[PDB]
Amino acid sequence: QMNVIYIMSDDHTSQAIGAYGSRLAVLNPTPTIDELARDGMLFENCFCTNSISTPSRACIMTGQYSHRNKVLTLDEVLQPDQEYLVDEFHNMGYQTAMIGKWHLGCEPSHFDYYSVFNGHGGQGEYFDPTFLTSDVTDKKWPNNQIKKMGYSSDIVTNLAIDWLKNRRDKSKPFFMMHHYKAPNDMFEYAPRYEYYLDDVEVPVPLSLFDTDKWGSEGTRGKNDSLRHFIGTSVSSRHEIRNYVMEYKCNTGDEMENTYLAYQHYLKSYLRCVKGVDDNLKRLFDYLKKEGLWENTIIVYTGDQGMMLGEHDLQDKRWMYEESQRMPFIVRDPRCPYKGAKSDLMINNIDFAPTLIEMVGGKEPSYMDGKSFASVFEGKKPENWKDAVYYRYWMHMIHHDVPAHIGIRTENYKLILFYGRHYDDKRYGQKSMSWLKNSHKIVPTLVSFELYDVKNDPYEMVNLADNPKYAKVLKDMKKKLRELRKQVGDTDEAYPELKKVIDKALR
Ligand SMILES: O=S(=O)(O)OC[C@@H]1O[C@@H](O[C@H]2[C@@H](O)[C@@H](CO)O[C@@H](O[C@H]3[C@@H](O)[C@H](O)[C@H](O[C@@H]4[C@@H](O)[C@H](O)O[C@H](CO)[C@@H]4O)O[C@H]3COS(=O)(=O)O)[C@@H]2O)[C@@H](O)[C@H](O)[C@@H]1O
Ligand code: NA
Repeated sequence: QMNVIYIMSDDHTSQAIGAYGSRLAVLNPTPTIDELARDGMLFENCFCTNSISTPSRACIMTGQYSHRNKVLTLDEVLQPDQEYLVDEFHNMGYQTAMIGKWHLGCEPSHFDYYSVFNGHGGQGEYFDPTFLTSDVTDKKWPNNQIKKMGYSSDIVTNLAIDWLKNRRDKSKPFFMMHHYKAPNDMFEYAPRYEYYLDDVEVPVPLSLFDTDKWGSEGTRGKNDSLRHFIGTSVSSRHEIRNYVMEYKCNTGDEMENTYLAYQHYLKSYLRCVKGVDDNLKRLFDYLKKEGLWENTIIVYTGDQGMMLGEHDLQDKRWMYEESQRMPFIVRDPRCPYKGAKSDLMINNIDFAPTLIEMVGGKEPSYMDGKSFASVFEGKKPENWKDAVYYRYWMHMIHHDVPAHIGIRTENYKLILFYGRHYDDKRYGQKSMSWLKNSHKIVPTLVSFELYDVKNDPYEMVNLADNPKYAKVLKDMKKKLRELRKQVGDTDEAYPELKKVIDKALR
């Protein structure tokens, strides 16, 4: 029976992995992960269904869409009763371990062992983190706390290794979720990486300085009336929260300021990536010397992508390619296609069924996702989807990103910005509640964006208003509407949203 280690890093986006060949690949940002890929399978078209941490982690644990599992935003929590992935591995006879960032709000009580970040509401701290652990038994969760000194990524690795070495019943297979809190948003990298990339310019995306054909009234207002209101930015564009502000650039030329903020942003981020890649080398070295390399399935992914200055955007939440796509790599020592790529359209909701089937189980029938385990034996799964659904619910909060739904096929992406919050109490409250002068949560404009992702992979050119694409628009609207129905995301419980979205979809 196969062991499993599911490795997931916070906000580690596909641009920031060498094997995915972005403009950043020339920097060799992840040699260890690229090596994993060279001896594994790399998935080109893996998409988050809702790109923030807690909802994506709920989708992963439950195999269900946000609207089914009900963890819509960062404001909602999982129930322990919903820890279905770990329940399914328990039921197959595995010992189970949860290591690192949990961020699901409830106790990981369905695990045999856990040791998870508790500080700053589940995000944990980059230095001297505290953890909650099933080993502290004289206190009840969430007060069963320990503290460790030093850099968080190194400690996370140490927790996994210590469990493997001293705690696991070596007579049983194990299933472990190993979640790094880096690189995250903070980007508080370890001091040993201080001069990593000091002498190199990070490739800059053209879209950081040119957004001429991108977006729509839903993301910019009419004639850019909302250009300083929607979408936190790298440049000074966003009037409340941007990296020119945060990094205090003041050269006298705003374009220069944007450039320097991009450079600091990216260098800090990539130093955090480098910490994770180095720690992965430690982990894999241990697994190999312990005799576990050839009987352990290894997954490496990130909970969602992240905008690294593309279109002068930051963070995630958007359904734009860099935020929607998750890097996803699987090394199954049994799989013979080593260093292979798969273009299958998959979602984070498909992770649990696939893993379960990979070890001999059956894809759970109460899950929304399905198992593509057959790809590792060289067969496309039966009747598999050729398009993915996306919905971001958390209207405006934190980063002034409007709520939207969307469909992405192999050729086109259609986004519908509906600009509403599902809890109308929120209207009028601050989007960024720690800021005296925050914008307020208000309804934004309704609009469509259409991208040819085959010919315009960087989503530079919104096509929705080009008469040459009217039929395409029509077809994609039909598909969006039908997909929304197939997945049961029809908004009966939120009639305001239902009215707006149904009207927009003709
Ligand atoms: O998807 S992720 O990868 O997890 O990234 C999401 C994240 O979202 C925003 O940051 C918020 C995020 O970390 C969230 C937890 O999921 O926590 C929010 O901060 C809250 C608390 O954790 C903080 O401690 C702080 O509140 C305390 C406050 O409770 C106390 O009264 O006083 C304290 C004094 O130090 C402090 O004010 O702030 C709250 C804010 O909560 S709220 O925004 O929901 O109303 C994080 O802000 C993004 O900003 C981030 O970039 C990232 O996208
Ligand atoms: Na994240």
